[PDB]
Amino acid sequence: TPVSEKQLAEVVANTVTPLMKAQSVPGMAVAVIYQGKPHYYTFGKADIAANKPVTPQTLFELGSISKTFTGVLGGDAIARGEISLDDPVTRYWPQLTGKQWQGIRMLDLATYTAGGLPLQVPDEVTDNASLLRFYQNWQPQWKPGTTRLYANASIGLFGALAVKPSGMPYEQAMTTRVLKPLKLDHTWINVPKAEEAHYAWGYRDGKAVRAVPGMLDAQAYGVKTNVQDMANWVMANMAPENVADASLKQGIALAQSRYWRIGSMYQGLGWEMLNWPVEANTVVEGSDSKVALAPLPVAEVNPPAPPVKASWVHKTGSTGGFGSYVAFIPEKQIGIVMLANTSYPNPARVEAAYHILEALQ
Repeated sequence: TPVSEKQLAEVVANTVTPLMKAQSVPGMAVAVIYQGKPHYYTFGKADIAANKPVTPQTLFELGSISKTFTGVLGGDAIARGEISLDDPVTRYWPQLTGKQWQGIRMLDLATYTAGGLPLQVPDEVTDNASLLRFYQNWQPQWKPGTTRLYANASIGLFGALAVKPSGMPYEQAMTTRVLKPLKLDHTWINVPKAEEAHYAWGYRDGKAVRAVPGMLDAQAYGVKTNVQDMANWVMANMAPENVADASLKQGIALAQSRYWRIGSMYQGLGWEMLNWPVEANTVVEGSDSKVALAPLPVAEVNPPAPPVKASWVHKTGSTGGFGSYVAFIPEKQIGIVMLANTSYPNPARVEAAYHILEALQ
C-alpha cells in the first residue's frame, strides 16, 4: 500500500495527538522510516514553563534503548577478534575468583542468562573495589544458560568488559567505534555545555526532572540523543549492508542475531525480536512489566541464528522523566522512533507504533 507523504503525515498526527492527551505527554518527537528516508514530526513542549517547543534538535533520555548501542559496540569488538561470546567472564576480569562464575560466558552476561544477577547494582557500590565485592559475593539462583532475568547488573558488566581489550574507556570506545563512523554527532552520554539548550526537561507527577551517577549506567541506560540521530541509528540497524565499516556492519548483524527463544520472543544483544507477521496483542501483552521483569526459561539457539529479515525488532526505554520506543521490520524496510518527555505505559507505546507501521506495510 503506497502511502503518500500527505497521508503519512495524517496517519502519525491522528495517532499521536489522542495518545498524548490521554497519557498527559508534554512533548514528543517522531521519526518514520519509509521508502528509504526519514520523515520527522514534532509535537508539544520540551520545556513547559519556558514554553519551548519540541524540534528535531531536542535531546531526550533513552533509558534502556541505550542497551542497543552496547550490544552493537560489543558486536563490533567480536568482529574485530577482541572478544568471544563463548569466552568465560573471568577471561576479562582475572580478580573475579569465585567458583560460582565457572561456566558463565560473556554471552550470558549480554543476554541476561547468567543465573539470576539482580536488576540493579546496589547503591553500596561506589568504586571498583566494591563492584568486585558485589560480584564475588553473588550466589546464582539458577544454572547458567537456563533462565532469563532482565538485569542491568548483567548487560552493564558485559559492556564494561567488552571494551577492555581495546584499552579505551566505554564512552571513548562508543564514540570512536560506533557514533563517529555513523555520523551520530548529537548523541551523548555526557551532554556538553554548548548543547544543554537543546536538552528537554523530563516530567514526573508534574515535576520537571532529569537524569543524575552510578557505575555501569552508561552501558545500561545513559544515552541522550535527538530524533535525527535516532532515525539514522534505526536506518543503520535495518540496512547494515549500507555501512562501510566492516567490523561495525558485522557487529550490527550480531546484535540482531537470535541467541535464545523465550516463548514468542528472541533475545539478541540489546535488541529483542519477534517473527513477522505478529499480532499487536502478542507484542503489547509481552511489554507488561509483570512479564518483562519475570525469570523465564530459555531455549538455546545453537549456533545463534543470523538476523531474520521477517522480524519485528524493537526496544523500550524509560527514565524518571522520559518514555521512548523504537521498532522496525527489515523485510519491509519501515521503522519508527517515538521519543517523549514523560514515562507513559509501554503497552500504549507499542499500540501506537504498531498502528502507524501497520498502515505502511
